[PDB]
Amino acid sequence: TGFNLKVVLVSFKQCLDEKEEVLLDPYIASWKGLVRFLNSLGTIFSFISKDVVSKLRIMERLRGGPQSEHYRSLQAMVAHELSNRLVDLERRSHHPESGCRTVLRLHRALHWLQLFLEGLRTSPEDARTSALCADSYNASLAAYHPWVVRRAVTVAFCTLPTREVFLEAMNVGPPEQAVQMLGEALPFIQRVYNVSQKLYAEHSLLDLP
Ligand SMILES: CCCCCCCCCCCCC/C=C/[C@@H](O)[C@H](COP(=O)(O)O)NC(C)=O
Repeated sequence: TGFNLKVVLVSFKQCLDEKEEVLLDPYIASWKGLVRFLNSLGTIFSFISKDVVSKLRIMERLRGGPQSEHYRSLQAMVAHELSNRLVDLERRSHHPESGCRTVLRLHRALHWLQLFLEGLRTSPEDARTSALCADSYNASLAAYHPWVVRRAVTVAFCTLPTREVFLEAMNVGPPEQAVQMLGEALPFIQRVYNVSQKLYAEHSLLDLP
């Protein structure tokens, strides 16, 4: 029953080393956990997250390929792809699937997840899970999606259960306990997101095609 979300959220701890580099292996591992979380929410969430599975595979290929060492961290990846002109900076052509542009999309998606869970964490007892999901989507990831894609994604929101059931489905006790867990574990995702955001901002990569 439900999903062991705490393990996945806490795994984001492993994504940052002492130098605050975002390590790609744990990043991919944590994201695979998030995909299993999404799968547990139902077929529509599996459907809309196919994009994320595809991008994780792209990153696994790069990390297993000849230049694997250069994808050890997002920092190493950026240095390697920029200096070797392996990133399409203006229009997608010769490197439509660079690690840089690919991780960018994973990162934007991560923001939705963290905003959704944080809204959930602080929600009143009467809040609807569907509204928390839509609101966090439209605040965040929707900005990068064409209106028609937003409509397709939105189909998913009404399939979510009540707040109580959704919280209990995290397998850590009643809603107030699940709330405690999110308070503990969310900071791990937020730190990874912030470090990643600043890295991309620093190199003017936030709008890669
Ligand atoms: C339960 C509430 C929170 C859910 C978190 C959802 C995370 C999964 C990601 C949702 C993906 C949306 C559909 C993909 C759209 C793509 O066109 C887009 C752009 O990638 P592309 O330029 O087409 O390769 N990718 C993203 C992640 O925005």
